[PDB]
Amino acid sequence: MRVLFIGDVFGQPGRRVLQNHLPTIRPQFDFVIVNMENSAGGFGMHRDAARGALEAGAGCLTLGNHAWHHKDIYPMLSEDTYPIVRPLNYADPGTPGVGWRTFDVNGEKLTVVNLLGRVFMEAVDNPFRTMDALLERDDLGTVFVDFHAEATSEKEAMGWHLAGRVAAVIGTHTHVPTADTRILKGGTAYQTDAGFTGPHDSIIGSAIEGPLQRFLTERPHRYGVAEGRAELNGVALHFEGGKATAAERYRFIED
Amino acid sequence: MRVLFIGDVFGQPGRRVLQNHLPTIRPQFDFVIVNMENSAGGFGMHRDAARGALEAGAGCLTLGNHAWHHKDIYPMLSEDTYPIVRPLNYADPGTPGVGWRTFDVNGEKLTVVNLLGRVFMEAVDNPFRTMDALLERDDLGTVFVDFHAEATSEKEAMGWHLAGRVAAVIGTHTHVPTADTRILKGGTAYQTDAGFTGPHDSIIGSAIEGPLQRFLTERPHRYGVAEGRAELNGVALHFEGGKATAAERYRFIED
Repeated sequence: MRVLFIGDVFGQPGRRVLQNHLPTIRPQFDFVIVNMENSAGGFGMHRDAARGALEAGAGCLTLGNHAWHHKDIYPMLSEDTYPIVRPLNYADPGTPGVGWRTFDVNGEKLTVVNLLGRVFMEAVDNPFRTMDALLERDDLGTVFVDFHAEATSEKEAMGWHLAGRVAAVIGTHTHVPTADTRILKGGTAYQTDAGFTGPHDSIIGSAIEGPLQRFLTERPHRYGVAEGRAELNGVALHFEGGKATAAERYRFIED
Repeated sequence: MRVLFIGDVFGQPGRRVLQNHLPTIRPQFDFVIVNMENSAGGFGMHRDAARGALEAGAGCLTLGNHAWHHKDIYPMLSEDTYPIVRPLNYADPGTPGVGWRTFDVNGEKLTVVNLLGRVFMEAVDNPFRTMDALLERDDLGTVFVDFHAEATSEKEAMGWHLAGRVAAVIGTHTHVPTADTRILKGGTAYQTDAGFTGPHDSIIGSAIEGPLQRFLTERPHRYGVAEGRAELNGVALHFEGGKATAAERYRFIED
């Protein structure tokens, strides 16, 4: 019924706000989905990351681009206990973990699936056709899709391609929340990017000095996660009978 | 002191909302900057498009990526009468038009500059250093930068790179407005993407079927400008002493 989707947790600052704030608004929701693809120092997710998240009220953990950058993801996916969803369109049959999980919110079924875009990114399986295939299952219920992609064109198409057959399509990866939050004809909440959960004053999550120096000198520079004030971006959703009846952004910036 | 920036005008739907709606809000501003890179059927700017926009109340026409897709842009730039500003970082010394224009607003000078990003785009001159060079002049007054780019990393960086020495840095080209509207320390308004002015129900401005079929079949499809309701996005700003003291998004969706 009432679910909150939280964007890309980026390193400690991201983990910090997430673990301090989420619990302050967790009661107002029935389920909470969190994208943790940058949890571990900006790349991948580590064991502490996942623990901290779940302890905070996170019901589902989605990944994406950097799903495999930290060595902890394999044992976690292997010992299948944490509610983790990684990109579904990874075609290799032997890919660890699963591309979708269905949960029991309140006697109702909620399926959270994770998808990867391809434009301006590495090539994986066709996300559009992958979805047509997952949608031919029966046990799904209210379906939530986290489309991790760069290109706005590719994100908007997934929204129209899925409108009417999914409850929501929220994009992630670019780190800046978009103001196009809407409900597409058919009852499908849509927003090109939820925005991320990390350092408020930064360059896509990195310390400002590094990237600025790369852009200027065109030579490599070492860079780490930005320090200081952190922000948390997400989307508050309201579903009924497998569709979205209300969708609005949620944003908190720590003092 | 009061200026409005309107995002990428896209085709007839875009020109329709621009021309019908601008004149009713125009009174609230001293100057209005409009990006017309997609005026001509989604690609470039033709003479009518430019005439309509100016008649509507626009004082400056910025372009970008597709600044040259319509032949009309060469004679228009050659006769140097319409207030047009094309990307500054085109290194060829013979490239038509200019990379900036300073206008007399209310006893003060307002300089509008158009810049092109390079990530996930065609290589042109370095925008960061191209700005360092422009910024060495002393007759610019209040400077406004329209950074036409794809990558959120390159946009956030240009914002940190110009904070404190430009009144505003508003990005364009991605068509979806961002919700990060902020005034960076040093008095610099910033927004990763103004959003565009064109068809509300589409894929980046194109009709939904064409691009969708491309995405699904991976085979080329003929696609054109979408029809139906048009949306108009912009940023209303308040400049004072070369600095931004107020910035808020402007959005309108026709019924």
